[PDB]
Amino acid sequence: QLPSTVLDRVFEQARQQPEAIALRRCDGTSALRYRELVAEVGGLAADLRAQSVSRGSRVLVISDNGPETYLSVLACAKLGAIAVMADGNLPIAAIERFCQITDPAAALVAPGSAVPEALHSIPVIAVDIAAHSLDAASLAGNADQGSEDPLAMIFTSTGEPKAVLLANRTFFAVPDILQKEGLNWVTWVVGETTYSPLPATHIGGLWWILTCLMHGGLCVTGGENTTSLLEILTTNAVATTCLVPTLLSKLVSELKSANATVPSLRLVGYGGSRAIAADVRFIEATGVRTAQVYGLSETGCTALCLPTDDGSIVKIEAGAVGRPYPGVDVYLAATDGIGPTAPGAGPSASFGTLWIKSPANMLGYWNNPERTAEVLIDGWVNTGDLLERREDGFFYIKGRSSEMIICGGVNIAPDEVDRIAEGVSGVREAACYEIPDEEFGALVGLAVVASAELDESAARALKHTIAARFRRESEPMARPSTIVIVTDIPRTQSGKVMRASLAAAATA
Amino acid sequence: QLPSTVLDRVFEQARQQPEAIALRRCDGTSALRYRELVAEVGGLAADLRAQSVSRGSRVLVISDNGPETYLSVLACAKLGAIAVMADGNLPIAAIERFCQITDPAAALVAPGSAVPEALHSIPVIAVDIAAHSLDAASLAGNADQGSEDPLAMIFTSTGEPKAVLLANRTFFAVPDILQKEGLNWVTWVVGETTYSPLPATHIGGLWWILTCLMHGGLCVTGGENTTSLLEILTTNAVATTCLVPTLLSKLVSELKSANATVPSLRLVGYGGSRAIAADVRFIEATGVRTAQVYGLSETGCTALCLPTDDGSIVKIEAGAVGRPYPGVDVYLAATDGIGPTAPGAGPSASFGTLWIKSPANMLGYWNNPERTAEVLIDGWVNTGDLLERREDGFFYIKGRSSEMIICGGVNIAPDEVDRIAEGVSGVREAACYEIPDEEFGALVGLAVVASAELDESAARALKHTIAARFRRESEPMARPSTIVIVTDIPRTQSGKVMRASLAAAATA
Ligand SMILES: CCCCCCCCCCCC(=O)OP(=O)(O)OC[C@H]1O[C@@H](n2cnc3c(N)ncnc32)[C@H](O)[C@@H]1O
Ligand SMILES: CCCCCCCCCCCC(=O)OP(=O)(O)OC[C@H]1O[C@@H](n2cnc3c(N)ncnc32)[C@H](O)[C@@H]1O
Ligand SMILES: [Mg+2]
Ligand SMILES: [Mg+2]
Repeated sequence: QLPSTVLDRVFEQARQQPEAIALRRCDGTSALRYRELVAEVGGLAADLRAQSVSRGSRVLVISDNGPETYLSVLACAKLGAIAVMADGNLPIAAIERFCQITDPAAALVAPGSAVPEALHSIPVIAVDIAAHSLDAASLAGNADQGSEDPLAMIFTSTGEPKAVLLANRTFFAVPDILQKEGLNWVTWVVGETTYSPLPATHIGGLWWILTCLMHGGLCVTGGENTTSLLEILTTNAVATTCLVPTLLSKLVSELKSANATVPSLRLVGYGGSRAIAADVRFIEATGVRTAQVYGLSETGCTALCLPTDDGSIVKIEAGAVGRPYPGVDVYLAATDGIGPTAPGAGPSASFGTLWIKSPANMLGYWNNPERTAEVLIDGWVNTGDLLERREDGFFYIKGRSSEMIICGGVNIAPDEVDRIAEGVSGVREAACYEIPDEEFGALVGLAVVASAELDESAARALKHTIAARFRRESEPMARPSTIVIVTDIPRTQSGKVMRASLAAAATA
Repeated sequence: QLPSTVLDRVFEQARQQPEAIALRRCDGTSALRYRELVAEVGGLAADLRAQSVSRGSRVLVISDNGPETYLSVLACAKLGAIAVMADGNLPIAAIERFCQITDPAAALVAPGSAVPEALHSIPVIAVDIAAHSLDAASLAGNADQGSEDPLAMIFTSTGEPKAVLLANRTFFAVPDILQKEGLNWVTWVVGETTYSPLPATHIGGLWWILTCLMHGGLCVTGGENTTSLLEILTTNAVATTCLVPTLLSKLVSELKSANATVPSLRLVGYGGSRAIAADVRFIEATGVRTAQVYGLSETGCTALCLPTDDGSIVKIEAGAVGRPYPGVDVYLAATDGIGPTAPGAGPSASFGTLWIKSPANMLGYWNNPERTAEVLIDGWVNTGDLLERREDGFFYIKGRSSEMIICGGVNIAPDEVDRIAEGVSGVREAACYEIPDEEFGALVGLAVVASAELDESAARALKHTIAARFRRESEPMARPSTIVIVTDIPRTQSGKVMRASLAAAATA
């Protein structure tokens, strides 16, 4: 039986490999060995204790996505305090808003990114690191916390922001399931190097690093010196990383612009928005295993998973988000206002709003019982997302299918649009895709591959030429609403254009 | 030739009918005759002058939607100052945000709805009224302003708010067109009573009252004592009013709940969201003329209009928003990034993003040249809305047509859904409607008329019964996503269900 708190599971790794490096930035500064982490947690928690910060107290962790932030989280955990995750880049008014919601007892400021008015009334502690033996006095003193005790808070927006309270179990519930069931969808390897572009104030970022820390991994976060992702993954020789479809799309573009490969890369976790099947297939060709994750902050990150397997690329293109881990219960509410907690009807539908009952679910929105009671009922979380459980057992976030692009009410054949587009001089290859529209059904989006290498002006010139061509040759509604110059066009082995991969990339 | 500023046009009415009442609340307090308005404008402008408020200066008008607010606007106009419209109900952080954007020289506070930090550094003037001859010293002293000089600012949001700078011409450009062209789409009658539920910080509210003030009308605003609209319109015997589809829908419900009528009501102006053809037809049966208006804050309120006429209800149901006033130029950009200001292509399409060139258009977003240059180019405003100019000359904000409700990819017949629903015991009448969805094409929305009069519990009980019925009798995707108990179901004279009126009301 593993320890029941995040901090204890981390310290257990610190006992096995105390000299192993735990946290460091991309360049290498703010580096912490596991023994240095334990020592610094104790010191910072001692500094917090001098500011009336006790068990249950809330601490505003002004994040920098670096080692100092996750140190600050674990320092709060030592007191049994709650680490309120606040983005350092955000304007003062946002952070001032955060303080009013959470009413923190103190603030932990990690460098780096003129302070809010609320911080003038509360204690503020600066947290930074510089460049022995495993101290047993810092290993002792862990507050008697449990899996149900709150650890951190993550903010989520439609307009107004809410504070998602997360217990310790959120960060190990699913990993323990994968271990117990002997599943390989997402795996950790002790000592291996990982990187997170996702901020610590992001549910995906905070969750990922903590899971890696509890598995004794080398976690590289914060201190980005380059906009290049290919560089960081190869410079630091990472094995695993957590991405959003936009960032994975960026990486693939870099892996194409240069005949490149990240050999050290073993596993890629991706999610947050519409998956791009083209980018996933490309990186699986490299030999890297991937796993799509579906979830919310309210569900403690991942709840459904889509790991690398036969036919995976096919269903990801069809809009599959995956299927739940064993122990995570799912329910499709066909009618609004009638969930699984409603008496009578009924069994889960094959289509409807997704309700999730997971051991990683939130405790509830902080200081907001009214809204919490609309989303969290009897352990079930209303995701508010429409899903479809198809006849294969997978859940799809979009529906099938548009064979023609029906704009307004007129059926528009993609082959015709492609033909007209390809009839233009400067174009080598062209493919259109469907852009959904509530008012007009669908829109015509057009991806274009230029024969030559165009600058900013030549590309714009080609764009206006293609549009003027459609104005004359085609008719409404068969006129492209958007025309974009793309490096390449993803196709199946049958030669069929993967238009969903184009659409997903168009939004991202 | 009429005066070129709003203030001068108002004062001209104050010369014709100085004893006529200009502004008052719903109950009757804060009442101002036109001569009392002129006197109070001068005094308040004198009070502003003592706080370094000169021509071009910006004044934060903390609105209350009452007479004191519009007094404050006209007082700013006297100095040639800009009245920054700020909602009093909004939280401190919002108003603090407003001050940072506009950098005001002073603030005019009208009672009623703990002040922002920014107001501690700027002068603050309280403005309230209580209970002779037309003073010629207050009639004189109007700063030499023109139609192009800025008068007020209106804030608009996706997430972040922008300050829309509006010149004087915004408030009389279109009215002057209607007068010159001899059109009757929207008319004013001197002395008549008008009411505005829309706030002064709303573009529709501020615009409406100012137009009525310049036409010498009795303007009732602010100081709402009841939630009943039927009462206010009948108590104060108004002739005209400005509404949003939600409020018009509310009024109709009240006009049904009691066998009632607003006889004094002559004209109803409505717009802002999807028009409900059922509610419009109902109030036109009363004998009241209506006019739909399409526009943005960036276009100085209304730009297109749909007045009461033969076949109007038919096209409003089809999603028509109207057609431009003579002088207002429209352009449908078929492809994103290619507007009317783009060289080459082309003539206006019959489908695309609407660009509007109007004499009522904004001057630009305050202190934001970058975003202004993306929306306001050579006098054209990018509405960002997809419109379709059908073969009748009207512009439609939605497309035709869903004959079947295609959820996922399955064609679903409304007659079948209606039948299953009506087969339930407690239901007298039932009709479904299409709810557009980007991911699944469409959803099934269901409107239900109960045979008896149900309380809150009996209605919920009926709802769950109907849903459980569809779970068993029907199949996905033909299961209703939403089930609502409605008072009645709008039909044509042919008996056909006006399902768009149901959908529009469902969103509102
Ligand atoms: C290895 C694991 C870490 C690597 C991945 C880290 C990213 C995963 C963290 C996700 C949680 C998060 O971002 O917070 P939020 O509450 O905003 O998300 C919820 C909203 O987002 C959308 N959505 C999430 N999943 C999605 C997915 N699969 N397909 C498509 N839409 C997805 C949904 O529409 C939902 O409304
Ligand atoms: C007698 C005249 C006064 C009585 C009416 C007063 C209300 C009219 C004032 C409207 C201006 C306003 O509300 O500001 P905003 O910039 O938010 O509006 C712009 C947005 O709103 C939507 N939209 C406006 N018009 C609409 C209409 N006709 N159909 C459907 N959608 C309409 C559009 O989608 C647009 O994106
Ligand atoms: Mg997300
Ligand atoms: Mg609006």
